[PDB]
Amino acid sequence: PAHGCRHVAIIMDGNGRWAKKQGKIRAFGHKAGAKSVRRAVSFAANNGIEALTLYAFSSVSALMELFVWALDSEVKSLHRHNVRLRIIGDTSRFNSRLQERIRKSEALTAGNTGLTLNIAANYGGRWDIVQGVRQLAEKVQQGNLQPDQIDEEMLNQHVCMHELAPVDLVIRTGGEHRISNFLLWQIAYAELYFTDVLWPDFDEQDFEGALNAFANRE
Amino acid sequence: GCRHVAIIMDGNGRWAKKQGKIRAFGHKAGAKSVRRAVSFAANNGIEALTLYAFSALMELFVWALDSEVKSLHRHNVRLRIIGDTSRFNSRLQERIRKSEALTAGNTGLTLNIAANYGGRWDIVQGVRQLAEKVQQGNLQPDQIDEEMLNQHVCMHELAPVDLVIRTGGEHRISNFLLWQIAYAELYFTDVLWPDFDEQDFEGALNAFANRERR
Ligand SMILES: O=P(O)(O)C(O)(Cc1cccc(-c2ccc(-c3ccccc3)cc2)c1)P(=O)(O)O
Ligand SMILES: O=P(O)(O)C(O)(Cc1cccc(-c2ccc(-c3ccccc3)cc2)c1)P(=O)(O)O
Repeated sequence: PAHGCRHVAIIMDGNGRWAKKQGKIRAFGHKAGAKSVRRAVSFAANNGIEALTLYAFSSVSALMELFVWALDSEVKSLHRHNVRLRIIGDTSRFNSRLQERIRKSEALTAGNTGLTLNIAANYGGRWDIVQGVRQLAEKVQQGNLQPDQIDEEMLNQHVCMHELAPVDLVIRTGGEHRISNFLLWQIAYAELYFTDVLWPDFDEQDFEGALNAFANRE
Repeated sequence: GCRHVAIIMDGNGRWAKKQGKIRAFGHKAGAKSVRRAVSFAANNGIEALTLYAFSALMELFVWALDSEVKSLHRHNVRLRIIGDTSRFNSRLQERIRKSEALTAGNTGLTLNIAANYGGRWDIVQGVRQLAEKVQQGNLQPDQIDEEMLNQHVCMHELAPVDLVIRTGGEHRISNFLLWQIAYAELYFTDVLWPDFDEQDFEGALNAFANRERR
Protein backbone atom coordinates (compact mmCIF):
# COMPACT_ATOMS: atom_id res chain seq x y z
CA PRO A 1 0.00 0.00 0.00
CA ALA A 2 1.01 3.67 -0.23
CA HIS A 3 2.66 3.80 3.15
CA GLY A 4 5.01 1.03 1.98
CA CYS A 5 4.53 -0.74 5.32
CA ARG A 6 3.88 -4.45 5.24
CA HIS A 7 4.53 -5.56 8.83
CA VAL A 8 4.06 -3.47 11.99
CA ALA A 9 5.04 -4.60 15.54
CA ILE A 10 3.59 -2.76 18.54
CA ILE A 11 4.81 -2.77 22.16
CA MET A 12 1.53 -1.89 23.93
CA ASP A 13 2.14 -0.10 27.21
CA GLY A 14 0.44 2.37 29.55
CA ASN A 15 -3.00 0.86 30.30
CA GLY A 16 -2.32 0.95 34.04
CA ARG A 17 -1.03 4.52 34.05
CA TRP A 18 -4.04 5.45 31.97
CA ALA A 19 -6.48 3.91 34.53
CA LYS A 20 -4.71 5.43 37.53
CA LYS A 21 -4.92 8.90 35.92
CA GLN A 22 -8.70 8.40 35.64
CA GLY A 23 -8.72 7.30 39.30
CA LYS A 24 -9.67 3.81 38.15
CA ILE A 25 -8.44 0.29 38.81
CA ARG A 26 -6.36 -1.92 36.49
CA ALA A 27 -9.46 -3.79 35.33
CA PHE A 28 -10.74 -0.58 33.71
CA GLY A 29 -7.42 -0.13 31.98
CA HIS A 30 -7.67 -3.66 30.66
CA LYS A 31 -11.13 -3.08 29.23
CA ALA A 32 -9.80 0.09 27.56
CA GLY A 33 -6.65 -1.71 26.36
CA ALA A 34 -8.63 -4.51 24.67
CA LYS A 35 -10.81 -1.89 23.01
CA SER A 36 -7.61 -0.26 21.72
CA VAL A 37 -6.36 -3.64 20.49
CA ARG A 38 -9.61 -4.23 18.55
CA ARG A 39 -9.33 -0.73 16.99
CA ALA A 40 -5.64 -1.15 16.02
CA VAL A 41 -6.36 -4.54 14.38
CA SER A 42 -9.27 -3.23 12.27
CA PHE A 43 -7.25 -0.22 11.41
CA ALA A 44 -4.40 -2.45 10.18
CA ALA A 45 -6.75 -4.74 8.16
CA ASN A 46 -8.49 -1.79 6.54
CA ASN A 47 -5.15 -0.30 5.57
CA GLY A 48 -3.49 -3.08 3.65
CA ILE A 49 -1.00 -4.04 6.31
CA GLU A 50 -0.06 -7.69 5.87
CA ALA A 51 0.98 -8.47 9.41
CA LEU A 52 0.52 -6.98 12.84
CA THR A 53 2.55 -8.32 15.77
CA LEU A 54 1.43 -7.23 19.24
CA TYR A 55 3.39 -7.37 22.52
CA ALA A 56 1.73 -6.39 25.86
CA PHE A 57 4.34 -4.94 28.15
CA SER A 58 3.70 -5.38 31.86
CA SER A 59 4.46 -2.77 34.48
CA VAL A 60 3.63 -14.89 35.64
CA SER A 61 2.90 -18.35 34.31
CA ALA A 62 -0.75 -17.85 35.23
CA LEU A 63 -0.94 -14.32 33.89
CA MET A 64 0.15 -15.51 30.46
CA GLU A 65 -2.72 -18.02 30.83
CA LEU A 66 -5.45 -15.49 31.54
CA PHE A 67 -4.10 -13.29 28.77
CA VAL A 68 -4.14 -16.03 26.14
CA TRP A 69 -7.33 -17.51 27.61
CA ALA A 70 -9.20 -14.22 27.19
CA LEU A 71 -8.09 -14.18 23.57
CA ASP A 72 -10.25 -17.28 23.11
CA SER A 73 -13.63 -15.58 22.78
CA GLU A 74 -11.85 -13.29 20.39
CA VAL A 75 -10.93 -16.10 18.02
CA LYS A 76 -14.39 -16.38 16.47
CA SER A 77 -14.64 -12.69 15.87
CA LEU A 78 -11.15 -12.69 14.35
CA HIS A 79 -12.01 -15.59 12.07
CA ARG A 80 -15.13 -13.80 10.97
CA HIS A 81 -12.91 -10.83 10.17
CA ASN A 82 -10.83 -12.96 7.86
CA VAL A 83 -7.75 -12.50 10.11
CA ARG A 84 -5.09 -15.21 10.34
CA LEU A 85 -4.04 -15.78 13.88
CA ARG A 86 -0.68 -16.92 15.31
CA ILE A 87 0.70 -17.01 18.80
CA ILE A 88 4.45 -16.42 19.11
CA GLY A 89 6.35 -17.13 22.31
CA ASP A 90 7.23 -19.97 24.71
CA THR A 91 3.97 -21.85 25.10
CA SER A 92 5.83 -25.16 25.61
CA ARG A 93 5.08 -24.81 29.31
CA PHE A 94 1.35 -24.18 28.75
CA ASN A 95 -0.99 -27.08 29.58
CA SER A 96 -1.71 -29.07 26.36
CA ARG A 97 -5.35 -27.98 26.21
CA LEU A 98 -4.22 -24.43 25.35
CA GLN A 99 -1.62 -25.73 22.91
CA GLU A 100 -4.40 -27.62 21.15
CA ARG A 101 -6.83 -24.70 21.38
CA ILE A 102 -3.98 -22.50 20.15
CA ARG A 103 -3.27 -24.84 17.25
CA LYS A 104 -7.01 -25.17 16.48
CA SER A 105 -7.27 -21.39 16.33
CA GLU A 106 -4.15 -21.31 14.16
CA ALA A 107 -5.54 -24.10 11.99
CA LEU A 108 -8.91 -22.40 11.76
CA THR A 109 -7.69 -18.99 10.61
CA ALA A 110 -4.69 -20.39 8.69
CA GLY A 111 -6.30 -19.91 5.31
CA ASN A 112 -7.84 -16.47 5.86
CA THR A 113 -6.57 -13.87 3.38
CA GLY A 114 -6.76 -10.80 5.54
CA LEU A 115 -4.44 -9.45 8.17
CA THR A 116 -1.97 -11.88 9.74
CA LEU A 117 -2.14 -11.04 13.48
CA ASN A 118 0.71 -12.37 15.64
CA ILE A 119 0.21 -12.21 19.40
CA ALA A 120 3.20 -12.49 21.73
CA ALA A 121 2.69 -14.64 24.81
CA ASN A 122 5.62 -15.53 27.04
CA TYR A 123 7.77 -14.12 24.25
CA GLY A 124 11.31 -12.92 24.59
CA GLY A 125 13.64 -11.79 21.81
CA ARG A 126 16.63 -13.68 23.21
CA TRP A 127 14.51 -16.82 23.78
CA ASP A 128 13.38 -16.59 20.16
CA ILE A 129 16.98 -16.51 18.91
CA VAL A 130 17.80 -19.40 21.31
CA GLN A 131 15.03 -21.78 20.12
CA GLY A 132 16.13 -21.19 16.59
CA VAL A 133 19.67 -21.95 17.70
CA ARG A 134 18.64 -25.17 19.43
CA GLN A 135 17.01 -26.22 16.16
CA LEU A 136 20.33 -25.73 14.37
CA ALA A 137 22.15 -27.59 17.16
CA GLU A 138 19.88 -30.60 16.57
CA LYS A 139 20.85 -30.71 12.88
CA VAL A 140 24.49 -30.57 14.02
CA GLN A 141 24.14 -33.51 16.42
CA GLN A 142 22.55 -35.38 13.47
CA GLY A 143 25.64 -34.91 11.37
CA ASN A 144 23.67 -33.07 8.66
CA LEU A 145 24.90 -29.57 9.49
CA GLN A 146 28.50 -28.36 9.54
CA PRO A 147 29.01 -25.35 11.93
CA ASP A 148 30.73 -23.43 9.15
CA GLN A 149 27.66 -23.67 6.90
CA ILE A 150 25.63 -21.71 9.46
CA ASP A 151 25.10 -18.12 8.34
CA GLU A 152 22.63 -15.29 8.96
CA GLU A 153 20.12 -16.38 6.33
CA MET A 154 20.02 -19.89 7.84
CA LEU A 155 19.43 -18.73 11.38
CA ASN A 156 16.95 -16.29 9.92
CA GLN A 157 14.88 -19.29 8.74
CA HIS A 158 14.47 -20.46 12.36
CA VAL A 159 13.38 -17.33 14.21
CA CYS A 160 9.72 -16.47 14.78
CA MET A 161 7.89 -15.02 11.80
CA HIS A 162 10.54 -15.85 9.24
CA GLU A 163 7.79 -16.66 6.72
CA LEU A 164 6.21 -13.19 6.93
CA ALA A 165 7.42 -9.94 5.48
CA PRO A 166 10.23 -8.52 7.61
CA VAL A 167 9.17 -6.08 10.34
CA ASP A 168 9.18 -2.56 8.84
CA LEU A 169 8.01 -0.62 11.84
CA VAL A 170 7.95 -1.07 15.60
CA ILE A 171 5.76 1.30 17.56
CA ARG A 172 6.04 1.58 21.34
CA THR A 173 3.36 3.47 23.22
CA GLY A 174 3.55 4.52 26.89
CA GLY A 175 6.61 6.76 26.80
CA GLU A 176 9.43 4.22 27.33
CA HIS A 177 12.33 4.17 24.76
CA ARG A 178 13.48 0.50 24.97
CA ILE A 179 12.81 -2.73 23.20
CA SER A 180 12.50 -4.60 26.51
CA ASN A 181 13.46 -7.92 24.90
CA PHE A 182 10.58 -7.91 22.42
CA LEU A 183 11.88 -8.59 18.86
CA LEU A 184 15.64 -8.34 18.51
CA TRP A 185 16.81 -10.33 15.47
CA GLN A 186 13.80 -9.21 13.51
CA ILE A 187 14.27 -5.48 14.09
CA ALA A 188 17.72 -5.10 12.63
CA TYR A 189 16.42 -2.75 9.90
CA ALA A 190 13.05 -1.65 11.21
CA GLU A 191 12.03 1.97 11.72
CA LEU A 192 11.54 2.55 15.47
CA TYR A 193 8.67 4.81 16.51
CA PHE A 194 8.19 5.93 20.12
CA THR A 195 5.15 7.84 21.34
CA ASP A 196 4.13 9.03 24.80
CA VAL A 197 0.44 8.22 24.09
CA LEU A 198 -0.79 5.51 26.57
CA TRP A 199 -2.18 2.35 24.82
CA PRO A 200 -5.92 3.07 25.72
CA ASP A 201 -5.77 6.43 23.85
CA PHE A 202 -3.75 5.18 20.87
CA ASP A 203 -6.14 5.38 17.96
CA GLU A 204 -6.53 5.31 14.21
CA GLN A 205 -5.09 8.82 13.91
CA ASP A 206 -2.07 7.85 16.10
CA PHE A 207 -1.54 4.70 13.99
CA GLU A 208 -1.81 6.81 10.76
CA GLY A 209 0.80 9.12 12.27
CA ALA A 210 3.24 6.28 12.78
CA LEU A 211 2.70 4.94 9.23
CA ASN A 212 3.22 8.34 7.65
CA ALA A 213 6.35 8.80 9.78
CA PHE A 214 7.58 5.49 8.34
CA ALA A 215 6.45 6.45 4.83
CA ASN A 216 8.42 9.70 4.90
CA ARG A 217 11.32 8.22 6.94
CA GLU A 218 12.11 5.74 4.20
CA GLY B 1 24.18 5.33 36.61
CA CYS B 2 24.99 4.88 32.89
CA ARG B 3 27.92 2.42 32.49
CA HIS B 4 28.09 1.53 28.78
CA VAL B 5 27.06 3.84 25.94
CA ALA B 6 26.91 2.65 22.29
CA ILE B 7 26.74 5.25 19.55
CA ILE B 8 25.67 4.94 15.92
CA MET B 9 27.69 7.85 14.39
CA ASP B 10 25.78 9.01 11.34
CA GLY B 11 25.71 12.29 9.40
CA ASN B 12 29.28 13.04 8.26
CA GLY B 13 28.60 13.22 4.50
CA ARG B 14 25.26 14.94 4.85
CA TRP B 15 27.14 17.34 7.11
CA ALA B 16 29.90 17.91 4.58
CA LYS B 17 27.34 18.80 1.90
CA LYS B 18 25.67 21.30 4.24
CA GLN B 19 28.99 23.15 4.42
CA GLY B 20 29.40 22.92 0.63
CA LYS B 21 32.50 20.79 1.10
CA ILE B 22 33.63 17.35 -0.09
CA ARG B 23 33.02 14.00 1.66
CA ALA B 24 36.66 13.93 2.95
CA PHE B 25 35.90 17.11 4.84
CA GLY B 26 33.07 15.42 6.73
CA HIS B 27 35.41 12.60 7.61
CA LYS B 28 37.87 14.98 9.11
CA ALA B 29 35.18 16.56 11.22
CA GLY B 30 33.82 13.07 11.93
CA ALA B 31 37.12 11.99 13.48
CA LYS B 32 37.30 15.13 15.66
CA SER B 33 33.85 14.35 17.03
CA VAL B 34 35.06 10.83 17.85
CA ARG B 35 38.05 12.27 19.75
CA ARG B 36 35.77 14.62 21.61
CA ALA B 37 33.22 11.88 22.47
CA VAL B 38 35.86 9.43 23.74
CA SER B 39 37.50 12.21 25.88
CA PHE B 40 34.08 13.05 27.22
CA ALA B 41 33.22 9.47 28.13
CA ALA B 42 36.61 8.86 29.87
CA ASN B 43 36.30 12.27 31.54
CA ASN B 44 33.02 11.12 33.18
CA GLY B 45 33.56 7.60 34.49
CA ILE B 46 31.70 5.78 31.74
CA GLU B 47 33.01 2.20 31.79
CA ALA B 48 32.50 1.49 28.08
CA LEU B 49 31.91 3.42 24.87
CA THR B 50 31.08 1.44 21.73
CA LEU B 51 31.31 3.29 18.37
CA TYR B 52 29.75 2.18 15.07
CA ALA B 53 30.45 4.12 11.86
CA PHE B 54 27.35 3.92 9.76
CA SER B 55 27.57 4.08 5.99
CA ALA B 56 41.87 2.73 1.30
CA LEU B 57 40.07 2.87 4.66
CA MET B 58 42.41 -0.07 5.49
CA GLU B 59 45.51 2.13 5.35
CA LEU B 60 43.83 4.97 7.23
CA PHE B 61 42.68 2.45 9.83
CA VAL B 62 46.37 1.43 10.19
CA TRP B 63 47.19 5.14 10.59
CA ALA B 64 44.44 5.89 13.18
CA LEU B 65 45.80 2.98 15.16
CA ASP B 66 49.51 3.87 14.77
CA SER B 67 48.79 7.54 15.51
CA GLU B 68 46.20 7.53 18.29
CA VAL B 69 46.92 4.26 20.07
CA LYS B 70 49.79 5.84 22.04
CA SER B 71 47.54 8.64 23.49
CA LEU B 72 44.72 6.25 24.35
CA HIS B 73 47.18 4.03 26.24
CA ARG B 74 48.48 7.09 28.05
CA HIS B 75 44.86 7.86 28.95
CA ASN B 76 44.49 4.40 30.47
CA VAL B 77 41.94 3.53 27.76
CA ARG B 78 41.50 -0.16 26.82
CA LEU B 79 40.92 -0.52 23.04
CA ARG B 80 39.06 -3.37 21.31
CA ILE B 81 37.89 -3.71 17.74
CA ILE B 82 34.61 -5.68 17.25
CA GLY B 83 33.44 -7.17 14.01
CA ASP B 84 34.74 -9.36 11.21
CA THR B 85 38.41 -8.52 10.68
CA SER B 86 39.31 -11.98 9.31
CA ARG B 87 39.51 -10.54 5.81
CA PHE B 88 41.35 -7.26 6.44
CA ASN B 89 44.94 -7.55 5.20
CA SER B 90 47.29 -9.28 7.61
CA ARG B 91 49.24 -6.11 8.41
CA LEU B 92 46.09 -4.29 9.63
CA GLN B 93 45.05 -7.43 11.51
CA GLU B 94 48.45 -7.48 13.14
CA ARG B 95 48.19 -3.74 14.05
CA ILE B 96 44.78 -4.34 15.55
CA ARG B 97 46.11 -7.29 17.59
CA LYS B 98 49.10 -5.31 18.93
CA SER B 99 47.07 -2.24 19.77
CA GLU B 100 44.63 -4.42 21.63
CA ALA B 101 47.50 -6.33 23.41
CA LEU B 102 49.17 -3.03 24.33
CA THR B 103 46.09 -1.60 26.13
CA ALA B 104 44.47 -4.83 27.40
CA GLY B 105 45.48 -4.25 31.00
CA ASN B 106 44.26 -0.64 31.12
CA THR B 107 41.59 -0.01 33.71
CA GLY B 108 40.04 3.22 32.48
CA LEU B 109 37.49 3.41 29.68
CA THR B 110 37.14 0.39 27.36
CA LEU B 111 36.58 1.84 23.85
CA ASN B 112 35.05 -0.64 21.42
CA ILE B 113 35.30 0.32 17.73
CA ALA B 114 32.95 -1.72 15.56
CA ALA B 115 34.63 -2.39 12.24
CA ASN B 116 32.89 -4.49 9.60
CA TYR B 117 30.45 -5.38 12.39
CA GLY B 118 26.83 -6.48 12.23
CA GLY B 119 24.54 -7.53 15.08
CA ARG B 120 23.35 -10.66 13.22
CA TRP B 121 26.89 -11.61 12.27
CA ASP B 122 27.88 -11.26 15.93
CA ILE B 123 25.07 -13.62 17.09
CA VAL B 124 26.03 -16.06 14.28
CA GLN B 125 29.70 -16.18 15.26
CA GLY B 126 28.56 -17.16 18.75
CA VAL B 127 26.17 -19.79 17.31
CA ARG B 128 29.00 -21.33 15.24
CA GLN B 129 31.13 -21.66 18.36
CA LEU B 130 28.33 -23.43 20.18
CA ALA B 131 27.77 -25.67 17.14
CA GLU B 132 31.44 -26.74 17.32
CA LYS B 133 30.95 -27.87 20.92
CA VAL B 134 27.92 -29.83 19.82
CA GLN B 135 29.64 -31.42 16.81
CA GLN B 136 32.42 -32.56 19.15
CA GLY B 137 29.91 -33.97 21.62
CA ASN B 138 30.49 -31.85 24.72
CA LEU B 139 27.20 -29.99 24.35
CA GLN B 140 23.65 -31.24 24.07
CA PRO B 141 21.39 -29.18 21.81
CA ASP B 142 18.94 -28.59 24.66
CA GLN B 143 21.61 -27.54 27.16
CA ILE B 144 21.97 -24.29 25.12
CA ASP B 145 20.36 -21.32 26.86
CA GLU B 146 20.30 -17.50 26.96
CA GLU B 147 23.21 -17.30 29.39
CA MET B 148 25.30 -19.66 27.40
CA LEU B 149 24.71 -17.82 24.12
CA ASN B 150 25.33 -14.57 25.89
CA GLN B 151 28.80 -15.86 26.79
CA HIS B 152 29.72 -16.05 23.12
CA VAL B 153 28.49 -12.65 21.85
CA CYS B 154 30.76 -9.62 21.58
CA MET B 155 31.38 -7.67 24.79
CA HIS B 156 29.98 -10.32 27.10
CA GLU B 157 32.78 -9.51 29.49
CA LEU B 158 31.72 -5.84 29.84
CA ALA B 159 28.87 -4.05 31.55
CA PRO B 160 25.58 -4.44 29.68
CA VAL B 161 24.87 -1.64 27.15
CA ASP B 162 22.66 0.92 28.99
CA LEU B 163 22.17 3.55 26.28
CA VAL B 164 22.33 3.54 22.47
CA ILE B 165 22.59 6.94 20.81
CA ARG B 166 22.01 7.40 17.08
CA THR B 167 22.90 10.79 15.60
CA GLY B 168 21.99 11.97 12.13
CA GLY B 169 18.22 11.69 12.09
CA GLU B 170 17.45 8.06 11.28
CA HIS B 171 15.43 6.00 13.76
CA ARG B 172 16.92 2.54 13.19
CA ILE B 173 19.48 0.24 14.75
CA SER B 174 20.69 -0.67 11.22
CA ASN B 175 22.00 -4.07 12.27
CA PHE B 176 24.29 -2.57 14.89
CA LEU B 177 24.06 -4.32 18.36
CA LEU B 178 20.90 -6.55 18.64
CA TRP B 179 21.24 -9.22 21.37
CA GLN B 180 23.04 -6.66 23.54
CA ILE B 181 20.36 -3.93 23.40
CA ALA B 182 17.45 -5.92 24.74
CA TYR B 183 17.16 -3.65 27.75
CA ALA B 184 19.02 -0.55 26.54
CA GLU B 185 17.49 2.93 26.47
CA LEU B 186 17.42 4.16 22.82
CA TYR B 187 18.08 7.85 22.20
CA PHE B 188 17.68 9.41 18.76
CA THR B 189 18.93 12.89 17.81
CA ASP B 190 18.84 14.77 14.49
CA VAL B 191 22.21 16.31 15.32
CA LEU B 192 24.74 15.29 12.61
CA TRP B 193 27.79 13.37 13.90
CA PRO B 194 30.33 16.20 13.27
CA ASP B 195 28.19 18.56 15.43
CA PHE B 196 27.57 16.01 18.22
CA ASP B 197 29.36 17.47 21.22
CA GLU B 198 29.61 17.40 24.99
CA GLN B 199 26.24 19.07 25.45
CA ASP B 200 24.50 16.65 23.09
CA PHE B 201 26.12 13.71 24.91
CA GLU B 202 25.08 14.98 28.36
CA GLY B 203 21.60 15.61 27.03
CA ALA B 204 21.38 11.90 26.18
CA LEU B 205 22.89 10.90 29.53
CA ASN B 206 20.32 13.17 31.25
CA ALA B 207 17.59 11.51 29.31
CA PHE B 208 18.91 8.16 30.50
CA ALA B 209 19.12 9.45 34.12
CA ASN B 210 15.64 11.11 34.21
CA ARG B 211 13.98 8.18 32.46
CA GLU B 212 15.69 5.60 34.65
CA ARG B 213 13.85 7.33 37.51
CA ARG B 214 10.32 7.58 36.06
O1 LIG C 1 -0.27 -1.62 29.93
P1 LIG C 1 0.06 -2.18 31.41
O2 LIG C 1 1.50 -2.48 31.62
O3 LIG C 1 -0.45 -1.05 32.44
C1 LIG C 1 -1.03 -3.67 31.68
O4 LIG C 1 -2.42 -3.38 31.51
C2 LIG C 1 -0.67 -4.82 30.75
C3 LIG C 1 -1.19 -4.62 29.32
C4 LIG C 1 -0.38 -4.01 28.37
C5 LIG C 1 -0.78 -3.94 27.04
C6 LIG C 1 -2.01 -4.48 26.66
C7 LIG C 1 -2.82 -5.09 27.61
C8 LIG C 1 -3.98 -5.73 27.19
C9 LIG C 1 -4.01 -6.34 25.94
C10 LIG C 1 -5.13 -7.04 25.52
C11 LIG C 1 -6.25 -7.14 26.35
C12 LIG C 1 -7.35 -7.86 25.92
C13 LIG C 1 -7.54 -8.11 24.56
C14 LIG C 1 -8.64 -8.85 24.13
C15 LIG C 1 -9.55 -9.34 25.05
C16 LIG C 1 -9.37 -9.10 26.41
C17 LIG C 1 -8.27 -8.36 26.84
C18 LIG C 1 -6.23 -6.52 27.59
C19 LIG C 1 -5.10 -5.81 28.02
C20 LIG C 1 -2.41 -5.15 28.94
P2 LIG C 1 -0.79 -4.21 33.45
O5 LIG C 1 -1.67 -5.55 33.60
O6 LIG C 1 0.65 -4.42 33.75
O7 LIG C 1 -1.45 -3.07 34.37
O1 LIG D 1 -6.74 -10.60 37.88
P1 LIG D 1 -8.12 -9.98 37.31
O2 LIG D 1 -9.19 -11.00 37.19
O3 LIG D 1 -8.52 -8.78 38.31
C1 LIG D 1 -7.73 -9.17 35.68
O4 LIG D 1 -6.40 -8.65 35.75
C2 LIG D 1 -7.81 -10.22 34.56
C3 LIG D 1 -7.23 -9.73 33.23
C4 LIG D 1 -8.07 -9.27 32.22
C5 LIG D 1 -7.54 -8.83 31.02
C6 LIG D 1 -6.17 -8.85 30.81
C7 LIG D 1 -5.32 -9.31 31.81
C8 LIG D 1 -3.95 -9.33 31.61
C9 LIG D 1 -3.39 -8.65 30.53
C10 LIG D 1 -2.02 -8.71 30.31
C11 LIG D 1 -1.20 -9.44 31.16
C12 LIG D 1 0.17 -9.47 30.96
C13 LIG D 1 0.72 -8.95 29.79
C14 LIG D 1 2.09 -8.97 29.59
C15 LIG D 1 2.92 -9.51 30.57
C16 LIG D 1 2.38 -10.03 31.74
C17 LIG D 1 1.01 -10.01 31.93
C18 LIG D 1 -1.76 -10.12 32.24
C19 LIG D 1 -3.13 -10.07 32.46
C20 LIG D 1 -5.85 -9.75 33.02
P2 LIG D 1 -8.93 -7.77 35.38
O5 LIG D 1 -8.60 -7.17 33.93
O6 LIG D 1 -10.34 -8.18 35.51
O7 LIG D 1 -8.53 -6.63 36.44
